[PDB]
Amino acid sequence: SETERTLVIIKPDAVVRGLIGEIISRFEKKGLKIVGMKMIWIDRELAEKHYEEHREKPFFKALIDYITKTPVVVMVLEGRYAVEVVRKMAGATDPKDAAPGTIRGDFGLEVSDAICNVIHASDSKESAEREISLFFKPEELFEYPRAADWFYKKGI
Amino acid sequence: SETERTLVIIKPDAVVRGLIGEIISRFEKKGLKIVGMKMIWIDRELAEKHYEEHREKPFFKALIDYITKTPVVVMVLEGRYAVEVVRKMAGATDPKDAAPGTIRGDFGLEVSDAICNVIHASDSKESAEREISLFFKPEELFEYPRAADWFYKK
Amino acid sequence: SETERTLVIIKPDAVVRGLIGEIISRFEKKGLKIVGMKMIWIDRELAEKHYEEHREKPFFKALIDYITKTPVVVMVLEGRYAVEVVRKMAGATDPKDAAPGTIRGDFGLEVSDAICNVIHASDSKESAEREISLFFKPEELFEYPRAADWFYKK
Amino acid sequence: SETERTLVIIKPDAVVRGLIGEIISRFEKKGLKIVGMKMIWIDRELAEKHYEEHREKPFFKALIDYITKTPVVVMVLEGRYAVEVVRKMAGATDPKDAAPGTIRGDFGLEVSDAICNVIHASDSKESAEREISLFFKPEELFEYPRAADWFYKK
Amino acid sequence: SETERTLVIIKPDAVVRGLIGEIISRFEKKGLKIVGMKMIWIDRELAEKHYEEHREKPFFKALIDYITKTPVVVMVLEGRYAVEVVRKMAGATDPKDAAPGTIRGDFGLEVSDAICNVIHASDSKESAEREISLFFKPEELFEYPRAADWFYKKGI
Amino acid sequence: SETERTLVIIKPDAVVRGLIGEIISRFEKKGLKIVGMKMIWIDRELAEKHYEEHREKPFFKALIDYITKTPVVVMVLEGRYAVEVVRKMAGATDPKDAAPGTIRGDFGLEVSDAICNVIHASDSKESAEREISLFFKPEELFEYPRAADWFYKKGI
Ligand SMILES: Nc1ncnc2c1ncn2[C@@H]1O[C@H](COP(=O)(O)OP(=O)(O)O)[C@@H](O)[C@H]1O
Ligand SMILES: Nc1ncnc2c1ncn2[C@@H]1O[C@H](COP(=O)(O)OP(=O)(O)O)[C@@H](O)[C@H]1O
Ligand SMILES: Nc1ncnc2c1ncn2[C@@H]1O[C@H](COP(=O)(O)OP(=O)(O)O)[C@@H](O)[C@H]1O
Ligand SMILES: [Cl-]
Ligand SMILES: [Cl-]
Ligand SMILES: [Cl-]
Ligand SMILES: [Cl-]
Ligand SMILES: [Cl-]
Ligand SMILES: [Cl-]
Ligand SMILES: [Cl-]
Ligand SMILES: [Cl-]
Ligand SMILES: [Cl-]
Ligand SMILES: [Cl-]
Ligand SMILES: [Cl-]
Ligand SMILES: [Cl-]
Ligand SMILES: [Mg+2]
Ligand SMILES: [Mg+2]
Ligand SMILES: [Mg+2]
Repeated sequence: SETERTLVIIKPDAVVRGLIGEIISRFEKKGLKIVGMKMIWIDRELAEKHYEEHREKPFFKALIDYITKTPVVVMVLEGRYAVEVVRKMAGATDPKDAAPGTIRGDFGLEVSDAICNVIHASDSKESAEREISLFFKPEELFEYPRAADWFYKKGI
Repeated sequence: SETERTLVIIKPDAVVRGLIGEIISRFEKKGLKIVGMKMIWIDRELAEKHYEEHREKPFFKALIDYITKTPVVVMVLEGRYAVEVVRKMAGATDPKDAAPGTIRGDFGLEVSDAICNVIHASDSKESAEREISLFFKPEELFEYPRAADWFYKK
Repeated sequence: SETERTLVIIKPDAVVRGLIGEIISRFEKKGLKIVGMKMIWIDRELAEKHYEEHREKPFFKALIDYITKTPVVVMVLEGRYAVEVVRKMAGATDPKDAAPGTIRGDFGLEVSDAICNVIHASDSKESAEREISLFFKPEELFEYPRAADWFYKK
Repeated sequence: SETERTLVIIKPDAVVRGLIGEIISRFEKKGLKIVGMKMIWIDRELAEKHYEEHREKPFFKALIDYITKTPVVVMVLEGRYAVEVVRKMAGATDPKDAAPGTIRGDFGLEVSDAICNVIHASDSKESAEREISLFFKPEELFEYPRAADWFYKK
Repeated sequence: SETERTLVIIKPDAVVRGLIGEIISRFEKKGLKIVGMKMIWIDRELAEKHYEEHREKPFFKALIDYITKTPVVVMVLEGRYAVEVVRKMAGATDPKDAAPGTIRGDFGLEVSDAICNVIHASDSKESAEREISLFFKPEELFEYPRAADWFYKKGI
Repeated sequence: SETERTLVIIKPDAVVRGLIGEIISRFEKKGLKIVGMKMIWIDRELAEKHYEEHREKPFFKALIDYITKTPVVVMVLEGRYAVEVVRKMAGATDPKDAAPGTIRGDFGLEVSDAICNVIHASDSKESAEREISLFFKPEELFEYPRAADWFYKKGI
């Protein structure tokens, strides 16, 4: 199955700037399905867990202050090769490097002690699975049809 | 006290058509704050609690089927006179009657045995209170600053 | 029978300014279905047939010149109460009078010897029938499903 | 003489929130012409001249603080009945009262000790004249063709 | 003359999803001129003719079912180097590979038995001429000025 | 300081086509700050000064006629690495080559005797300084906070 799920976090800079809907519309427009979503306020413990791979890096602390600065919207996107697709849609990590057309390329630039880059997107299928489990319980993820789902069915 | 909170439900028809982001952006652009939000799939019991006032109407059952058809996004919006403002933004109950510019006016039209109208909005501060308590726990509602909040203070 | 068809003409002024896509998207977003559509250049004879009701008005000639000025896009839209809905979406005949949110309200203003107002919309089911027969053959009108058609059925 | 000019001020609240381009595009899309425009920071003396009619109102001081809070974009728009049209596009003075579709309706809501409403628009041809003379010299206003100007001539 | 014409087909997935206007707006915004356009329902015979170059390929049949699934909107775009430009605007054949900013990059992803990719765009000047002739008669293509045409005239 | 200022000129083709607001919105959306802006009608003398580096090139004259054809909107953009960022946002000099997503990629294509390309963007920090000084007096450039400025402050 080419169908997979990735985790997206609309970071504090996007929420504060009122970019939630515009970010969501890009995924819906692409044809990606939102199977799970909710606004939460990430606490230090969960933040460090999500970014446990950066535990031993200089910028770590700035990154924690950042993702926990205000509530965020975490969501699970479902679709064909969603992980690489959503990663492509996100753009380069540093928004100034992200190309015009991507989420970071159009909405990101300014930074604090952390490289504020609009959203988070699972980098691999493996990370996707770990991160989705860290923010969502099975009961929060749903299976339902989007309008055009019928159109793509593999013949008879 | 002009700042109030209202409960909005992005109904199954909007979720299916991929209109969640567009509806949300209208509120963010208005200056309204999202203090709570989550995708959930409402069951008949909860749906009937939310729509209690319509239990004696002919269209009740079709309304419950409709609101429970697929997942929805329930959210709480905060801002100056949020309740009447969101209701103003929503438009007439029957999409064909909603004026261009409103959410129901621009996105709604087609119906089933229920009058599909994109979103739900609390009709009073009292109703919003009741509706928010049905879908959220205080721990799911947040107090934080939006970018321009400082511009209006003092 | 709430499903009806209406004839819309994206007038020369909209075609020239590159507003075809924006006008079409408003209908698609409303939930209306495009069952027919083609770019054509109307000649005086056909233009006068379409505008028969105005043959005795002072602005008739300028209206024919206007509608035949450049190519236009004629199209048929299908949906619940399509006729009154599209008319609602269009707005007042004179763009300066059309409310913000409507197509004439947002895109129209400037005029010539004719009141240039972006698009034309049938004013009744009877008129739509007549107007569609003027521009299309049954073979140019289609019956097919739009993505969310299933959501409203049964 | 239907072509007129009106003075619009994109107020501090719109400049701060990054709404300058969106407000301008609404006018360009309507068919209105920008014949003058510049970002400036109004001082109390000039602000009070612009708002002379309100010197005896309770909210005067807060209005001057507001309009002089940060830089603004003052601009002159030209077009058929520009004054009433822009006022129509702006919407009710109090954003909560402005209808969806209007600039104040879509972008305004929150207030301070002043009713923050995104933009200012001359209320008459006479007022526009006065207001334009306050912010521009004839050398800052231009006469040039917009892309579709030819479509409406002759 | 740098001015040329290419054929664009807003495939069934775009029509069904209500993306006709948004696709048209991108070309109009670019400055391209629509000289011909119409909604038709492509029959097997015409579809196989249009895609006669893929006649001897595996995916052929899936492609035919696809382009003939529902009505489509065929249109002729005119403008400076329109063929390469419109091809660039379209994005990579498989939507998941198309870059954010292109038509396939923003609107395409999911596939059926066919690689559903929003629109069709002539790949060469030669193909453009053959395809335009296959869908449009000379009487359906017009010559008229767009608003800003006067602005680009080559001095006196 | 990563913070810098670049000069942008919304050329005559953009003004005539009513693209001023859409071009401005892209920079505001990116997070760039407009510290100076005004509509002017560039005279030959100032135009040749701005493009003094192309004085000894063939296309020079066409370029002058172009930028002075109608009023333009000149503005000063402020933000982190604004010069390279705005240059990236602009796209390739010839609009047909600019990628979908950039300003020239989405709005530019047709040309006159000059390669009409929507806007001008300082190519270097050095050019930025010379050009900004050529169109703006210190009194026309302001320092004020944008809504989200507080969010990016470097911790305590
Ligand atoms: N007459 C009706 N027939 C079928 N469904 C209806 C009817 N009236 C309302 N509905 C549905 O029930 C919902 C709630 O009804 P009501 O509260 O009266 O409208 P509103 O959502 O504007 O407050 C409506 O939004 C619509 O989804
Ligand atoms: N008084 C007028 N002077 C010039 N042109 C007019 C006038 N009234 C209407 N028109 C033009 O004739 C068209 C058809 O007229 P009418 O059917 O009355 O308006 P509508 O298009 O809203 O149904 C109008 O859309 C406009 O293009
Ligand atoms: N009652 C009020 N209290 C505070 N501020 C107000 C009040 N009324 C108006 N204002 C502010 O003063 C501005 C000018 O007032 P007025 O001219 O009456 O409204 P308008 O801008 O719609 O012409 C309003 O746009 C708003 O910014
Ligand atoms: Cl990138
Ligand atoms: Cl869908
Ligand atoms: Cl309404
Ligand atoms: Cl804000
Ligand atoms: Cl109206
Ligand atoms: Cl649909
Ligand atoms: Cl209003
Ligand atoms: Cl124009
Ligand atoms: Cl690509
Ligand atoms: Cl044009
Ligand atoms: Cl580029
Ligand atoms: Cl900001
Ligand atoms: Mg109710
Ligand atoms: Mg009529
Ligand atoms: Mg006033």
